[PDB]
Amino acid sequence: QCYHGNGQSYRGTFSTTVTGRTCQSWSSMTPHRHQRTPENYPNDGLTMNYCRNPDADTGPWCFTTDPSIRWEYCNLTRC
Ligand SMILES: NCCCCCC(=O)O
Repeated sequence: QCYHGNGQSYRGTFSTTVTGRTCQSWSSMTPHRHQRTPENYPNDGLTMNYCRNPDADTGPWCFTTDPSIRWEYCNLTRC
């Protein structure tokens, strides 16, 4: 349930936002269109809709399935 450092190395199966939203899959362009695809970042573990941090943010995050909300941090603690 926890990520180390900045979450850059996190490769867990959590997929829920802090708000309790569900993560959009990185390969998906819906509802939010973006460029952080497993296609463009083949080495950042952009697998299914798992919380990740391909941009060196401060914790694992994801795009959200809430059309209203583009992205949020995931509901995780820092180890
Ligand atoms: N760390 C969250 C980033 C928000 C924008 C991501 C993107 O639009 O590629």
